[PDB]
Parts: sequence; C-alpha cells; structure tokens
Amino acid sequence: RWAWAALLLAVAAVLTQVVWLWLGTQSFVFQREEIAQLARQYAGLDHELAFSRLIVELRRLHPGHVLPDEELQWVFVNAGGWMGAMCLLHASLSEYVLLFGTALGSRGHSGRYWAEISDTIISGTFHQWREGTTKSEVFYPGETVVHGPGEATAVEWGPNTWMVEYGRGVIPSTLAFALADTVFSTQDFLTLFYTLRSYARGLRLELTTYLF
Amino acid sequence: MQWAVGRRWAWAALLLAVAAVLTQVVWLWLGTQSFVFQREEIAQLARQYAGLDHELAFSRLIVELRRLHPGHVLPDEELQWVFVNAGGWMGAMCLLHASLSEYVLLFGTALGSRGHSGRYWAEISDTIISGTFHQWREGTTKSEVFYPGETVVHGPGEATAVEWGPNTWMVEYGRGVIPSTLAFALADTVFSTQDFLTLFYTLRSYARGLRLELTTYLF
Amino acid sequence: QWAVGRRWAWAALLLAVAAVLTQVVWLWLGTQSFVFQREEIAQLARQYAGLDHELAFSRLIVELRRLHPGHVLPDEELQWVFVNAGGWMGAMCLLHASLSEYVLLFGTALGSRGHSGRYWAEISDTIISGTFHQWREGTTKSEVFYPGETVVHGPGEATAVEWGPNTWMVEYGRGVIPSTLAFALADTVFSTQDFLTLFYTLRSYARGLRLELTTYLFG
Ligand SMILES: CCCN1CCC=C(c2cc(-c3ccc(C)cc3)no2)C1
Ligand SMILES: CCCN1CCC=C(c2cc(-c3ccc(C)cc3)no2)C1
Ligand SMILES: CCCN1CCC=C(c2cc(-c3ccc(C)cc3)no2)C1
Repeated sequence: RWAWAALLLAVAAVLTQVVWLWLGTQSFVFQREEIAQLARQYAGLDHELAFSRLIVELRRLHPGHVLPDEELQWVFVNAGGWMGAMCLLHASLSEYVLLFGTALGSRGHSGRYWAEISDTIISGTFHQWREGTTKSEVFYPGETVVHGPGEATAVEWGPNTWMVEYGRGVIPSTLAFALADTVFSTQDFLTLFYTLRSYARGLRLELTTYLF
Repeated sequence: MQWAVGRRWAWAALLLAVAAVLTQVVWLWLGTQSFVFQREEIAQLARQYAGLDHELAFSRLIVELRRLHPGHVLPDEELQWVFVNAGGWMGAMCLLHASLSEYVLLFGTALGSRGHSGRYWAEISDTIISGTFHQWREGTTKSEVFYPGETVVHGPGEATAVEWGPNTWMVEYGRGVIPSTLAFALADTVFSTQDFLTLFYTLRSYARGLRLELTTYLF
Repeated sequence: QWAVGRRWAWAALLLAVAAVLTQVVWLWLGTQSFVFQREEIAQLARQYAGLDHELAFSRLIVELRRLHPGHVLPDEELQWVFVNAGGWMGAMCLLHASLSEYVLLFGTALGSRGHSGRYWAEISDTIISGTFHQWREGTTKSEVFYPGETVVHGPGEATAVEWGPNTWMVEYGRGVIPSTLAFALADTVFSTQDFLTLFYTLRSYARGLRLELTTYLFG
C-alpha cells in the first residue's frame, strides 16, 4: 500500500501541472481601459440610463460574459464600515464587473485586496485618503481611481454616487472583506445569500460559455 | 343497558375531550392576540407633539402615554437613555414599553448617523419629532426623506439604508418577535464597540419592561 | 506544635495570600510613576495648535524628545497606521507607549463618526486642527471643540464622537493601556479584516514597550 501513496501524488502532480499551465495561458475578457472608457462615455447621462446603456454595450462587445436581465439584481454591501449596493454583471475567478453606489453616501475602509480594482465614477463624488498620507483626493464623474493590490485607503462617497467597478486578481479572496460587516454588524443573512448566489450565477455563466 | 356507559371508556373519552378542547383553545390564543397599543396610535400620538422641542415633546408624550395605558409604561425610576450601536450606525434609546411582541421607545441622535436598518421578524414604525430621516430602499437607486410629523414604516423582512441628520429624534413602535430584533441591536455593541456596560443597560431595560408586563398581568 | 485542618489551613492561606496581594498591590500603587503629568501633553500640544498640522506635529515631537529623552520613539519607528474602531476610522502615529501611559498623534482627512469607546483609562485629546463633536451619554445635546481645546475622556465614560474633515489632535492616555488596544482593533478584526494594519499597530506598541524597557533598565 506504500506504492498507492506514490500513485496518489502522481496524478496529483499531473493535475496540479495541468492547472498551473491553464492559470498561466489564460487570457482576460475585459481590458481596464475598455471598461473605463464605456463608463466615461455615459457619465453625463442620469445613472439609471447610463447603467442600461453600459450593460447593453457590454453584452454586444462580449456576448456570453454578461449576466442576463433575469439574473441582474441590486444587493446591499456592508463592508469596512461603509454601505452601498452592487449589481454584478460579470464574475469569474480572476475578473469581475459590477455597478456600485449609494444614495445616501458612506465612509470607511476601502478594503485591502489581493486584486487590482478600478472604479470609474458615473455620478457623485469619490474621496480617497491614501495610507501614510494626511491629505485626501477627490475624484469626479468620468474619472477613474485605481486601487492596487495590498493597498488600503479610507474612502468617502458623497450623496448619490455611482460607479462601474472592474476587478482583477484573486476574486474569491475579496468576498471575505465584502461580507464581513454583513456577518458581524448587520446580521443580514438574506443579503449574504443574494451575494453568494450572484457570484454563483456569474461563475455558472463563464463555465457554460467556455464549454458552449 | 343500551343507555349505559362503561366507566373506563368514559374516563378515556373525557381525556380525549380535554385533549381536543385544549389543542383547539390553544390555537385561539393567537386569534385573541391583543396588542396594548394600536398600530397607528403611537404614530398619531407623537405627531401631535412634533411641534415642540424634543425634550418637552418626550416628557408630555410619556405623561400622555401613561394616562392612556396605566401599568404599561416604565416609571421615571427606570427610564434611561442608553446608547445603541447597530448596523454601522449609532444612536440613543429610551425604552418606554417592552414585551415579547411589542415595544415602544424614544430614539434619536445628536450628531446624526448612517447604516443598515436591519432585517427584523417584526414591523417597525418611526414617527419623527425633530430632524430628518433618510431612507434608501433595497432594489432602488434613490432615497426618500421624512420630516417631523411623518411616519416611516418598516415592514418585516425589509432592508433599507438609513440616515439620520443632526439632532433627529423619534418615537418607535415595533410588533413581532422582539427578542430576535434585540440580537441585531447589540451586534455592533459586541463586535465593534465592546461596550459591555451598554449591553447590560439595554438588557436591564428589557428585563424591567418584561417585569412590568407581568406584574401588571398579575395585578 | 499542633495540626491544622484541611479546611482550616486552606482558609488561613487564603487570608495569607489576601494579606500579601493587597499590601503588594498597594505597594505597587505607591511606587507608580508617570513620565508625563496629567495635563502636560495638553499644555504642550496647545502651543502648536493653529499651525499646519504637519508643522505642528514635527515641532511637538522635537519638543517632547527634548523634554523626555528615552521616552519618545525614534524617527525610523514613527509610522502612520489606520485605526478602525467603534464605527469610526482615522490614522494614528504612536509617539510613546507603555503599560500605563501612551502618547499618539491622531486624526482623519475625511472625517468620521462613532462610539468613543469605554476605557479603563483617562484619555485627553488636544485639537491641533479641524473639529471635534462630542455627545455625552444621557444627554440630548452635543458640544463642539475647536483647535487649542482639550477633550477629557474619564474612565468608564462613553460618548458619541464626530471628527470634521482634516481634524488632527494629540492624545494622551493613562490607565490599563492593553485593554484600550482591544477596543482600537475591534473593527480591524471584525469589519476590515486588515491583518497588515493589525500587525502594524501591535508592532508600534511593541516598539514603545521595548524603548520603555531599555530606558528603565539602562537609562
Ligand atoms: C477601492 C474599490 C473597493 N470597492 C469599492 C466599491 C465596492 C466594493 C465591492 C466589491 C464587491 C464584490 C462583489 C462580488 C464579487 C464576486 C466580488 C466583489 N462588492 O462591493 C469594493
Ligand atoms: C427601521 C427602524 C429600525 N430601528 C432604527 C432605530 C433604532 C432601532 C432600535 C430597536 C431597539 C430595541 C431595544 C430593546 C428591545 C427589547 C427591542 C428593540 N433599540 O433601537 C431600530
Ligand atoms: C476618547 C478618545 C478615543 N480615542 C479616539 C481617537 C483614537 C483612539 C486611539 C487609541 C489608540 C491606541 C493605540 C495603541 C496603544 C498601545 C493604545 C491606544 N489608537 O487610537 C481613541
């Protein structure tokens, strides 16, 4: 039975080799500039219409990578002390695209992620206070703010602020932060479920499209 | 002996009778569900004092609430402002009535606050005496603002983002599984503020409210 | 010579350790010494209030080092680290820290609101710039503090606090300092999950303790 341990790690070595090759020869659906430019084009429109225009345009540029209307949903997000709402459009293990914002405004912890996040503002104001500094910056509609991996900032959204968010990195690691307050502060298990389901729907889509 | 009845059978028949009767009169306890306050009574009552400053408005409301419902309102000896930290927001409450199905309290903030309203197994109504109440309902990308005199109604299972301006005060009425709602109102107190003295104060106010509702029921 | 009971000597020793510990603690309280006087930091920080906070901080650190050599952290150990607690967020720079005292620079560029924390310590905050709103427990009014003013937070007290944008202050603390850190890291553990920040904070404390340990032992 000692040889069975060798066979166990034999196929384990090959499978891990298959995965490694796949993770490295994998390409991305979206470009950072692509998402930013679309949002910048629509920022002058009311956010409701801007959202609709952007979703339609994303679907024609990348069919089979954007969730259907039947699976689009606004779900509150409580994390880092702030509160907003998001609508997931695309979600894989390496990328996501979502609409985010708040009608009341909010402040808190940007989060510390294993990913690069790009927020292009559609309406309102985004205040950013970078770690190590004692001054803040403000971004306005049409402008894109990037959150590098391992960076942590204090953020503030003004009343009625909305943005398109494009994330790239280890996406399942971001859920730990995004659902923290939901678990320990709001106890909103229903919201917790809606979030996980939306991610599942996004993963479901990307899997079928890749398989056709 | 065609009219006679065996004693053993009759004894077991009556046991089935009391069992059938009890299991049915137990059900009517939910049918004879009596709430101490009417659903829109608290709102209609506080809408009258909204013109005053919150300090006098509270005192005159508490007095009026006692006269209308004697033995259902906590005495001045057990009235206390305690902080409330939940859903990312912070305020202070003053419990006036508390049972297992109902509660009435004075709530507000002198600074203002924002956060998650909470999903309760209950129906909550808030009537504004002073300040502003902002509500952002789930699924929408817009908010509504409520002014003094108006009443915000929060149905069961609903979740909204809330914002109170500076110096907003309100009376609050809740109907439903009150102990479960208490789990939310103490969440941030445990995992964010670690204010265990406040935790004690809140639970004590509930115990005082419950003690009153049983000593009134017993006398 | 005689024997003592298994419950007799047990109680006697329980009184013996009671006699020792109580007079040992009282001995400990008597030898207690503080590097900074109760109102020393406040008096010193107010002198630099009104200036650009960068300039005020730099001059203060130089002044503290000159007044208390061996009790202020070197430049290579000074570090701005985010603080998340009680619902609010800001940044701190630890200047001095032991088991009984601490001095730190604190503030926020964005502003913030939340629970002040209920500490086993006496904490004073002298404002260099910006605004400090305080809402005391049991009250329905709030007081605003402007630069040059000092806010004192007594042990066991709990307030709601609000900082305006670009508010900066100097904070001195006196009491059970390790218990205070527990609060300061509450949101970091259960809300932000920022382990890096958590590590930075604990490292800042360790550096303060090390410096205090060396100065105590070797001058
Ligand atoms: C500095 C930018 C930080 N952003 C700010 C805006 C909102 C965030 C945010 C991210 C998410 C999210 C939801 C689902 C999945 C699968 C992944 C991520 N939900 O909300 C984080
Ligand atoms: C949508 C309205 C949500 N409101 C917002 C304001 C404050 C609430 C709130 C509820 C309570 C409370 C305290 C003790 C007991 C036994 C029950 C309830 N204390 O505070 C909940
Ligand atoms: C009543 C004023 C409350 N203040 C408000 C501002 C920030 C505080 C605050 C305290 C600390 C801290 C960091 C390290 C150690 C060893 C001890 C304490 N880090 O931040 C507490």
